[PDB]
Amino acid sequence: TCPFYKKIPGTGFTVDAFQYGVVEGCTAYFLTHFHSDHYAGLSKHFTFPVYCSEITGNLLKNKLHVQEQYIHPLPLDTECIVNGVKVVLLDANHCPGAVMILFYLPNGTVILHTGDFRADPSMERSLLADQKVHMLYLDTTYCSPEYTFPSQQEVIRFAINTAFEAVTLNPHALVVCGTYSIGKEKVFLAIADVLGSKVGMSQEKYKTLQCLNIPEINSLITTDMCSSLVHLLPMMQINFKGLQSHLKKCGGKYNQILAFRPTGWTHSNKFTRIADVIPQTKGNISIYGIPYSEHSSYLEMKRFVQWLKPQKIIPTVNVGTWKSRSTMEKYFREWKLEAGY
Ligand code: NI
Repeated sequence: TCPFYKKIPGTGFTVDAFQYGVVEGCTAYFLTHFHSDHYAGLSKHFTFPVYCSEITGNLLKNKLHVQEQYIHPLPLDTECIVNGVKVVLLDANHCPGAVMILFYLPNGTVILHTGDFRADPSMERSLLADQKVHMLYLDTTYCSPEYTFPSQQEVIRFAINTAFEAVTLNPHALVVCGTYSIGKEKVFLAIADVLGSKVGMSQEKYKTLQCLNIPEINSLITTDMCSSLVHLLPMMQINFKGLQSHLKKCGGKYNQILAFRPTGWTHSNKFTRIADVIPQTKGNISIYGIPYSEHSSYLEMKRFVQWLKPQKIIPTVNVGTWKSRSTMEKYFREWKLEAGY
């Protein structure tokens, strides 16, 4: 059964609700982004209307085989009528194709569903500037002050400089980057660009990247591993055993691996600066964990919410424990008392 925080009152609509079967009263199923916890349940046998971005639509059609007649892509930043209700999709600054959804209810209420997002000051100049929001359905993944991490630009600066130094010292080093979902493509794309290489990967991952509308993509990626000195591998293979095994396959072309594991936050964030990050090393293999986040930090979240001044907040992450729910409610009340709404 579909939980309450996935239903939009006063409409026939659900958000990210595909794992509950036929939801009673649902006339349109919205999908915020192509991450498996959110699409869980979709397939070629789905026969209800799915509303989403163009990019999410490409992924539904090619990767999950959902039939074309049930895929409804909408442009961003554009007022659209869906089953007699005005909606707008906004860029969520998460993975490719990820949106927030603004719903203008027939009774006058306005609702924002963030999906998964990384809040940014640039959102204060979207179509959100123009009117009041009564209800906010909020991505609370990192809603606690301990969750600090650097900007995505600082993280990429660290990775490019680390890779370029290593391969310039040793032209026979291979760089490897882990992946297990869409998102974080700038990590491997930026490193390959500095090195003058395409990114090599499996046929399955190439297919996924080809759905993403990235400019000039044919110039940046390839299935021919031998021509490439940046390889992508599944995240599970980013360990000493998996990487040893990979270097054997390369036919003595390389004699060293430098590997990157993009994570979210880890408790080494509570003490160390990005500058000061060090790898795990065994022999000719070094592995860097880098904190490249596609979710808001606590401070970015707090800034957004204090600017939006919603009348009510419904968290969509960390909702399963009483301690989590209580902690989140406390911070929402501090923020409201501090800013005066
Ligand atoms: Ni996500």
